[PDB]
Amino acid sequence: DVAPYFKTEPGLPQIHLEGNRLVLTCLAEGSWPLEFKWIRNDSELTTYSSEYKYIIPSLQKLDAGFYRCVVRNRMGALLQRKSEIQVAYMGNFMDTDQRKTVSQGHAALLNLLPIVSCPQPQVTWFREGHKIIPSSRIAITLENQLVILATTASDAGAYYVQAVNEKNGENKTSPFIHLSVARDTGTHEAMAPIIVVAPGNRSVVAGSSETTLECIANARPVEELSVHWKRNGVRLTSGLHSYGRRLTITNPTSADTGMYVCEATLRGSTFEPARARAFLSIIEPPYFTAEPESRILGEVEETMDIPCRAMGVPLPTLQWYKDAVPLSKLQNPRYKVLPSGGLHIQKLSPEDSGIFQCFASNEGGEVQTHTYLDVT
Repeated sequence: DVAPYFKTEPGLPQIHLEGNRLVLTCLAEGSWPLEFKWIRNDSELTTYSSEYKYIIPSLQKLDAGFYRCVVRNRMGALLQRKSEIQVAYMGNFMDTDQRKTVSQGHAALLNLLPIVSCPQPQVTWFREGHKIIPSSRIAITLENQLVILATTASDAGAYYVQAVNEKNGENKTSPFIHLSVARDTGTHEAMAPIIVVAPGNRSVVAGSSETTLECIANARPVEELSVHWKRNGVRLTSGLHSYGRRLTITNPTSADTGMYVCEATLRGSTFEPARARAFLSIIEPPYFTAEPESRILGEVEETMDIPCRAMGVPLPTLQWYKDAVPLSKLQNPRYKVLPSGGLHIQKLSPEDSGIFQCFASNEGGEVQTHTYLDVT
């Protein structure tokens, strides 16, 4: 009379190479007979058997997904926490050149040519065999876009990238972006600061090691451009990188949350500074504030309340299962999920015996609790 339980749990996401072997194991204990089956995303890959492992001899791209095992015995069935399986690959660039024109003095934003890859590739920008290096007038964004500030006639040319997949070592060369610069054939005058890449908003899971905001401005003469960051009106003097364009917040906590301001100034000018706001927030993963007892006894025809309550930021959503089947699919009229969390069962039936499982989740993660209900 021991309900199934897991001896071990799956851990962090894993990236695997195409062509490699994947082994998943479902290690559980409990009364005889323990049987197992496997799920990927929301499809069952196998039917119940005594086999406790799932093996893919040679991984392909669309083996990537979320894998769960289910363990059952005569008492009920229990759904395991998900394993996230990612498969490394690198596609090809389209073999067609692009064209782009920019008016002199304005920033040229050159996007990374489209390529599908897991993980995202490391990128190097080139023109005519020479690497394009970040500088006071050249920025490469966190999403590997090339930004040329205060463009001059000399910036015209054929730009391309070499992309490398860090996990499988593959490298690809893109076609060209042919950048034309339309010259200003008048006297060059100062150009006011303008934000060309704004930092936007950022949400991080509590405990994160670092997060980085990015703000890129144009002005002319670009040598007189300054980009600074402010927090509560005061200029920040830590976490600064890339000519003021990046602000790294290390081990962000609740003290760090709220608004940050990027401010771009043209020195020697009386232009108003350009400003952009960024908001940092923290996701707090779910935790239970109420779990049911591990075992509950009910009498037939009576009612049953199975508690489940969880906290987190944002407030976690709860999902119930009975014997590894979601209540949303069972559509049992007698099972009432209470908005605040618990499950209320009207008129207990012998069929209600089994394992009830409550999952709590938000963007920061998922936790689970369960009970074995014995109806007599």
